[PDB]
Amino acid sequence: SWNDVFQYETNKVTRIQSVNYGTIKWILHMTVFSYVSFALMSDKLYQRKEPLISSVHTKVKGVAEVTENTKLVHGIFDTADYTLPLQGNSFFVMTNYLKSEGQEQKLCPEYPSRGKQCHSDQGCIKGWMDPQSKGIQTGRCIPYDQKRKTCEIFAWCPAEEGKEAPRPALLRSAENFTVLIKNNIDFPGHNYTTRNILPGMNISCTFHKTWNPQCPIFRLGDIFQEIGENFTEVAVQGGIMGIEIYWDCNLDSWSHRCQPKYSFRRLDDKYTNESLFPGYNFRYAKYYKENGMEKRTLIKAFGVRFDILVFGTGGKFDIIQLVVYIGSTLSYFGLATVCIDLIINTYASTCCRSRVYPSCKCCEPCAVNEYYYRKKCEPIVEPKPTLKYVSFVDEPHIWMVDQQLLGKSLQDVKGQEVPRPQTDFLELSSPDWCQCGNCLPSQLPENRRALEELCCRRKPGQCITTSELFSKIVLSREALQLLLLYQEPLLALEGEAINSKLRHCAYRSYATWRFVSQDMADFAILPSCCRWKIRKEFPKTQGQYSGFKYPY
Amino acid sequence: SWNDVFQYETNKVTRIQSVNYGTIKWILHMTVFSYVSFALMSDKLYQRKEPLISSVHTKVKGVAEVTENTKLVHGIFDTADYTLPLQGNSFFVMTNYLKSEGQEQKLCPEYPSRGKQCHSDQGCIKGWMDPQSKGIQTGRCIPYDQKRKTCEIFAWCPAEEGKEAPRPALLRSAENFTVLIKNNIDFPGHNYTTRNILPGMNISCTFHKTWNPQCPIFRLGDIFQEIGENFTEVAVQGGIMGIEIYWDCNLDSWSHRCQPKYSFRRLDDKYTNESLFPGYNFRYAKYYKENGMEKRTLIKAFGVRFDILVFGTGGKFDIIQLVVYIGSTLSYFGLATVCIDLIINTYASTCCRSRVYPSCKCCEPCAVNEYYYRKKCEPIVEPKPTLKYVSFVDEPHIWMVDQQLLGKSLQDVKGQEVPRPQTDFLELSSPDWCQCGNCLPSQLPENRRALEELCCRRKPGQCITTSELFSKIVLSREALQLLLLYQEPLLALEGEAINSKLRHCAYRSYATWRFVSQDMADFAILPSCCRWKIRKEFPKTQGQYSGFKYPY
Amino acid sequence: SWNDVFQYETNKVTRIQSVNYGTIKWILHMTVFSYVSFALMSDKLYQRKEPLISSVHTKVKGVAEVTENTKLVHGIFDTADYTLPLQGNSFFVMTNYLKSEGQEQKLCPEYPSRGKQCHSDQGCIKGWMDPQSKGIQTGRCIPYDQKRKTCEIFAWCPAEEGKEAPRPALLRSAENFTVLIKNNIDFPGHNYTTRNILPGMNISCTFHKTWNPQCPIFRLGDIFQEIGENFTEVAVQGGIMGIEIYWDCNLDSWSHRCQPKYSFRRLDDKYTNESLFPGYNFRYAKYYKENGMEKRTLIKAFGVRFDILVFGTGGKFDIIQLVVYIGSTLSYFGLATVCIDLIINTYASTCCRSRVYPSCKCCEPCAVNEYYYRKKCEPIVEPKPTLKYVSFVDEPHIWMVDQQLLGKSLQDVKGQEVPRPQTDFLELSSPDWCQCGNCLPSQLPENRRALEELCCRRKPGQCITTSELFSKIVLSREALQLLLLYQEPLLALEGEAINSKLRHCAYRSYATWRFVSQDMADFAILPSCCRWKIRKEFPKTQGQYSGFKYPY
Ligand SMILES: O=C(NC[C@]12C[C@H]3C[C@H](C[C@H](C3)C1)C2)c1cc(CCCNCCCO)ccc1Cl
Ligand SMILES: O=C(NC[C@]12C[C@H]3C[C@H](C[C@H](C3)C1)C2)c1cc(CCCNCCCO)ccc1Cl
Ligand SMILES: O=C(NC[C@]12C[C@H]3C[C@H](C[C@H](C3)C1)C2)c1cc(CCCNCCCO)ccc1Cl
Ligand SMILES: Nc1nc2c(ncn2[C@@H]2O[C@H](COP(=O)(O)OP(=O)(O)O)[C@@H](O)[C@H]2O)c(=O)[nH]1
Ligand SMILES: Nc1nc2c(ncn2[C@@H]2O[C@H](COP(=O)(O)OP(=O)(O)O)[C@@H](O)[C@H]2O)c(=O)[nH]1
Ligand SMILES: Nc1nc2c(ncn2[C@@H]2O[C@H](COP(=O)(O)OP(=O)(O)O)[C@@H](O)[C@H]2O)c(=O)[nH]1
Ligand SMILES: *[C@@H]1O[C@H](CO)[C@@H](O)[C@H](O)[C@H]1NC(C)=O
Ligand SMILES: *[C@@H]1O[C@H](CO)[C@@H](O)[C@H](O)[C@H]1NC(C)=O
Ligand SMILES: *[C@@H]1O[C@H](CO)[C@@H](O)[C@H](O)[C@H]1NC(C)=O
Ligand SMILES: *[C@@H]1O[C@H](CO)[C@@H](O)[C@H](O)[C@H]1NC(C)=O
Ligand SMILES: *[C@@H]1O[C@H](CO)[C@@H](O)[C@H](O)[C@H]1NC(C)=O
Ligand SMILES: *[C@@H]1O[C@H](CO)[C@@H](O)[C@H](O)[C@H]1NC(C)=O
Ligand code: NA
Ligand SMILES: [Zn+2]
Ligand SMILES: [Zn+2]
Ligand SMILES: [Zn+2]
Ligand SMILES: [Zn+2]
Ligand SMILES: [Zn+2]
Ligand SMILES: [Zn+2]
Repeated sequence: SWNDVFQYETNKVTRIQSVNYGTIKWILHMTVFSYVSFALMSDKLYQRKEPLISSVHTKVKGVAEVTENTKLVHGIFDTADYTLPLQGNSFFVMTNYLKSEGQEQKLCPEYPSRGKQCHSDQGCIKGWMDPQSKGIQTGRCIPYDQKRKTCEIFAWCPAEEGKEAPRPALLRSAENFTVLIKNNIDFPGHNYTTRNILPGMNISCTFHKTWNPQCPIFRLGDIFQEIGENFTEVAVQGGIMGIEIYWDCNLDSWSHRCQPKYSFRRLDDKYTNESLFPGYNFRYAKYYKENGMEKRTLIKAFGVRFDILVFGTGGKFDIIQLVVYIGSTLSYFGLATVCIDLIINTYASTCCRSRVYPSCKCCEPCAVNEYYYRKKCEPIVEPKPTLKYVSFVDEPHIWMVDQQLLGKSLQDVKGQEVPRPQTDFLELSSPDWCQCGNCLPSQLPENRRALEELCCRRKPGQCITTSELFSKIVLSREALQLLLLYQEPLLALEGEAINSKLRHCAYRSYATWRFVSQDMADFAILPSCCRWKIRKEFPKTQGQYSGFKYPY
Repeated sequence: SWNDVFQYETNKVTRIQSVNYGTIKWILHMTVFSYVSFALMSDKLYQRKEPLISSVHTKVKGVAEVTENTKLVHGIFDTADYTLPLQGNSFFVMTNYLKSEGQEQKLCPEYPSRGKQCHSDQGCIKGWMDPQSKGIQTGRCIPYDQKRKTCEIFAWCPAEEGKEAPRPALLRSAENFTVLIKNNIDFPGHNYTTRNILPGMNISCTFHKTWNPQCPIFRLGDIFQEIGENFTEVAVQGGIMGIEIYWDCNLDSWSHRCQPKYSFRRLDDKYTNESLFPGYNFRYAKYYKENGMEKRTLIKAFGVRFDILVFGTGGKFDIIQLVVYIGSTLSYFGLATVCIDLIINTYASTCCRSRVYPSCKCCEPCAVNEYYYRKKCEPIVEPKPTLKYVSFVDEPHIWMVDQQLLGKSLQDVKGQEVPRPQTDFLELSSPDWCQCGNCLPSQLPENRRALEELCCRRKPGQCITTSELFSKIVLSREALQLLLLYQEPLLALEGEAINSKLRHCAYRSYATWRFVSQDMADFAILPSCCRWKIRKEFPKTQGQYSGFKYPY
Repeated sequence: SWNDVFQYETNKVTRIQSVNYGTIKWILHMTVFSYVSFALMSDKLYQRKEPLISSVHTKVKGVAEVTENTKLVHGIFDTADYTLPLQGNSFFVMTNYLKSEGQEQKLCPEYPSRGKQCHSDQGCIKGWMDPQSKGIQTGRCIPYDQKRKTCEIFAWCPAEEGKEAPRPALLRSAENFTVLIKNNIDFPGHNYTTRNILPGMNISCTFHKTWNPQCPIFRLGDIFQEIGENFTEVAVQGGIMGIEIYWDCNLDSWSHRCQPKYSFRRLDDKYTNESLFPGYNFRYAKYYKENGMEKRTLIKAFGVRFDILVFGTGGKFDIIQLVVYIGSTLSYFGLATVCIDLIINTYASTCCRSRVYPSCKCCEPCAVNEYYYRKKCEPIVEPKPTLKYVSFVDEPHIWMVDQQLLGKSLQDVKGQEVPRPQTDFLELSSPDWCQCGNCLPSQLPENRRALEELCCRRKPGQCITTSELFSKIVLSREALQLLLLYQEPLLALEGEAINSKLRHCAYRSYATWRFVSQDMADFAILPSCCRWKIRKEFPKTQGQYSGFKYPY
């Protein structure tokens, strides 16, 4: 069994000598290679990509000059007056505010905010919580002022919820503020970290798309401007602005590039419905005691929340990724073989020589694919008991009958016409169904008698036995003896077994002569006339003829 | 060399005419195709998937009515009384609180919190920082009240750290609060952004799993209820609740679907040990001066922190992804070939005809694979100097001896039995080791003499030379001359070279006759008797016979 | 057409009996298999990996003892004195502070902070906003003290911006604080969640790289120490420290492992330039009224912001991933075939036997690849009208002339030398260009006359017709009749058609004899002498000879 281990199977091939097929093969190979290489390089499919982990540190710079009040009061706003302590992925800049000082929890009328006017106590409902006015109604309409009445609520009073944001915005000068963004990113899998500020950077720069795309200092008004947003208008009600930091990082030494790209995107919907809280604000309370009572000052702060959005991937060469990609693409190099073999198979068909070619003489030189197909494919049939081959001296072709004989003579049964082989010129150099007058009834049992009910021809005429070739090949005892001696050099030409050997050799000689291929000759069926002439020449002294036996 | 460029290699094939193998091939092809198509569609392997970047904007609505104190004091809590300014990925709702007003940094007893009772100054340690009481011990036990003593600490006093959260929770009515979540998501690579609130949405809706799965307004109690959590109990100590927003987005126009799925998950461990800070709270200080001293009010706020967890991917058709997947799956279409070829190889074995088939007559019709194997595979051997073939007229097979002759006669040396070919019926139509009496001693040097020590047979009997076929094929000068003239039409039948040519042709004729295949005949070894009869017929006038020469 | 459906194509193969090629094949197969298995297991390419979603909950423990002031004042700092309410992905610990109490918006000199000294009103600019001093200049230099002058600004006064952070840091004892980190992670696609604190964990542990790698309680000084950072120095100006939590989670039951790895990384640049805001601090304002004026206390808080960075992936077995990987790797098992076939093709070349082999006798036994190549590849040519084969009795080879005859005799036209086949030994057993004296002028039209202008030889000598083999094969009427009867058993040997059949058979017999292969014989060109001898033997009674016709 060891020898069976040390075996190598190699495919048999036909190397074709063709300009067209060679050119097609090479063009297709180069097309596949070019595309797979382009996909490998463009999409970096030799790299393992890793998402980043980010830390953000923001610092807002700027002082706003304002004129509040009546009287003209001049003041300033510094960072502690308009920012929250948070300095990470989001920072808030106050641009507008409403202040309610000295609030007490008691009864008061609700602010008449765009539809809260009340005409009678019927409209007001006692005990009903209003999340807008932020109080509990008493069910009594009372006069907010000398012109309009509003429902009475138990709330922090005076109640100013629903009052409109000041216009113009009090801290609209925040458009001139600047924010410095410090961004640390890391790729833990690749063990790589970098930051967005490197040594040698200009400290007096301000970000610009073209002139200063790497300056991490942003004027807020410029942020709004770059994407066609108006800071002055957004300042009244506030909003949410996205600062996007994209890191497309190549960590291969020969192609190292890890730099941030800055972009801006408004994140709050401009057309948010009035009942859905348009803009951005929060309510901040400062609590104190005065006049022996628990009081509160309410700040409604409007402004812009800036969300720092940091995203990206880090690419480094990985062997496994490259191997997987190459393997995924290897099968595409069979395209040339598939296409050319399809061409060979299609143009070998007969439908072309008879139908396509007369209509179009351009694709007639492609008749050479018949030769290629003959050289490439060997058609064979499954050897089954019903397989039979018959040849008629009248016809030039062979008939295949792969069906049972249900008592019908094989002469009448129809089959599939198949062609005769090339013959290897180098080697060479009164039953009713009968139409020859020499056939005899079959001596087999009636169950399998139809197999032998066969004549040399389908139409009346001379029997094939009359030809001298028949006697030379089939009936010549010298020729059969020579063949047997070639197979068995020391065979004994005596006994009743020699007659059986000669009869079998004569059968095989007729079958090879009239069918050429051993594949057909093995399942060929001899005509009755030839069969009985052979048997007469080499008769069985005692016993019954078995006839055709299934080889498998 | 140009012609060598324009070549195409096509595989030689045998097309089998079988119902079973065709059916198996097509079934396997369809199975592979169906599975690869299902994998392509189910997992969207034609798409490039991109993670989203999210912005969240939350707004809590609700007013709580409370009854604090003794006396019955009625009050309300609005958003500024129970929320932090932050309104992004997390928002906090206060549900309970402990307040410590007018704290002074001085000495005081520590709160007796579940095991802090002290019986003597021995238990207390001076200068030891207690992170629980949040003070520095003095080492002196002092009376906290008229029943129990506790260690004295320098701390913000009065010290209430360790005091239990109020039960029931003061702002347990926050279960009736609602939060509106506005969620902006973007897929920068696909240049796609959308939000979770679209025009035409109902503003008076509240979220429900079935009735209103797309309403972004959530009642907090409902959040807890949907996942079997009790808001009233969690309100006492607080906790962390996750609101999950899943975006499974298909960005192909023909299959566009980008909508959020909302789910809830408690994020704080219910069974957190008492020493590990169970629930959620933080300590918030308000600082002031009174009575000429620096005082502080401490708020211990208990409540629920809601974490908004937004995740998902965006899929869009990508050509490279599709090409890579198809290539990764192409090789699976060789399964039919692998399986059917394995069947052919296995059932061609002899082990079946002798062992399996008698035991089971069901798998006997599969003997047709011997014919398929003969038509498919041509076995050949490596041509090496030791390769030799010998045939004995007694035996019906051929012997291969691929081993050196270490002085042992080739007759005695054993080899591997190999079969004789079909013979192409179409073309056809007193040394001790000697057992024939006609062999002679070898004239070669003793080093390589054993090669020629070969007889026509392994047992005593008539020599093969006695057959008339031997004289007709090997010794017939006319036949050899005819073969030579076929090879050389104008050959000259004179000189001593013609005898050498005739001798070589006779050797080749014997070798082809007794071995058929040129592969075996090329390495066949002639018996001594036949060799010397040939040499006698065509003897060398002057010189020494070289004998068998290695062709390669 | 149904039978055409039930077909199976199997490749014809040559199984080689070689130790070297079998060993090479198996070694290469095992190498490919080992590598693909290693890649599958190491990189878990049978798993679908999913990123985690995280929630973080932090709690800082610790009380700092301090000595502030002059007078010696003793105090403590508890969590509310040094932390913000936020307890999620980032927490802040105050380590140093500057306090500015009782600020009023008025005019004051700016703090002389490292280059703000002013020598005259020329340096100062009126109306110019200074983001550093956080005030608006008046353009007048005024004395900050009795030694140095500074620009006058309208700002919150007294103005202390630019004052250096205290050294040593007031809350440098925060190095002894501890933080407990609770981390909840989930893999929504795999429906898996876990936390970093499991039942049975030691509550009195502190994190250590080796002794306690799973304790989620971290001493801040230890965090700084593990990565060679000095907390005491960073405390003066502050900084940003990263706590990294890596989750490499295997969610397969047989290989379940989902545990966090803790690592630390400083996130703020140590060498940040003085103008870029080195360290970490924020300005926090407390507003009040006193003496009938609006006053503010400004806290500049320095400290360490700790960023909790949670990242990782969850792996679970997925069938589609495994199928895609196996398919991507299947083609690599053709490596053995590619390599061995390349060896066969290369060593079959002639360049070796003549050039490489004499130089190196080591690679001479590899001459056996000529036999393998002959057994593997059948070279054929494209059948085109210009294809012609000629043989000269003088030469031992065949000539191929695949070119047009532009009036030049085929004898003179040069072609490509091609070898003669093996001949199937088993089957066997006065024109100027003329050099034989028997050729005659061609009777074809002058357009195509050059094709027939061919002689049996390229040099003067005896004509091939003189050989007896020529008469036996080509001119023997009996032999041609026998061949025809073999093809047509009942052919009629009468009429003028029999002469045409005999002439064609004689042409084919000469072509097969002198070219062996039917491929060459089909496009072979007969010499004029042989052609006209054949025509004389079997002449056309009436008509003109057509000569060679293109078969395709
Ligand atoms: O509290 C204030 N800012 C803090 C803060 C800002 C932003 C984040 C956060 C929450 C909330 C919103 C409140 C902190 C504030 C201060 C001033 C003082 C300067 C103008 N007055 C100067 C006298 C004129 O001479 C005016 C108005 C406000 Cl609303
Ligand atoms: O400070 C309070 N909330 C702010 C805040 C809430 C939450 C986030 C953040 C931090 C911290 C925790 C403190 C801000 C507060 C207010 C009240 C006032 C209403 C009840 N008293 C009304 C009189 C009755 O007539 C009562 C108790 C508290 Cl704890
Ligand atoms: O306000 C303070 N901390 C709160 C806070 C801390 C950090 C986060 C955030 C923002 C900002 C920065 C302010 C909250 C504070 C408190 C003390 C009191 C204890 C020492 N004095 C005790 C008397 C001695 O007997 C001293 C100094 C300060 Cl700056
Ligand atoms: N191919 C073929 N073989 C035949 C035919 N008739 C008989 N044989 C073969 O001849 C053998 C039977 O010999 P037969 O002359 O019929 O009688 P028997 O040999 O005395 O039993 C079987 O092995 C058959 O394979 C025929 O028509 N065609
Ligand atoms: N296959 C085979 N070839 C043989 C044998 N003996 C001789 N030859 C061939 O015959 C040639 C040697 O001729 P030989 O009659 O021995 O003597 P020589 O030709 O006068 O030197 C060699 O080229 C061999 O290939 C044999 O036993 N088997
Ligand atoms: N291969 C080959 N075939 C030839 C040659 N000359 C004639 N033929 C064949 O012979 C046939 C023409 O017959 P020919 O004797 O020339 O005259 P015809 O048959 O009376 O028209 C054609 O079908 C050719 O294929 C030749 O030189 N080489
Ligand atoms: C921003 O600064 C420029 C500087 O000249 C000034 O003209 C402009 O008014 C400023 N914007 C606001 C809103 O004050
Ligand atoms: C921006 O909005 C303001 C309203 O506050 C308006 O006066 C101004 O004209 C707007 N700017 C542009 C460029 O539309
Ligand atoms: C929530 O509102 C319902 C409305 O009827 C009320 O019955 C219930 O008591 C409220 N829950 C709390 C905790 O107050
Ligand atoms: C929820 O917890 C509270 C305790 O505050 C309890 O009274 C109530 O029965 C609980 N609800 C359920 C449904 O268990
Ligand atoms: C930290 O605690 C140790 C405990 O002995 C003490 O020696 C050390 O001084 C403390 N560090 C600071 C900065 O106070
Ligand atoms: C850390 O920095 C402080 C400065 O505050 C210094 O005194 C101390 O020596 C430093 N420690 C080390 C180990 O360098
Ligand atoms: Na493949
Ligand atoms: Zn008949
Ligand atoms: Zn007949
Ligand atoms: Zn002998
Ligand atoms: Zn013998
Ligand atoms: Zn001539
Ligand atoms: Zn001639």
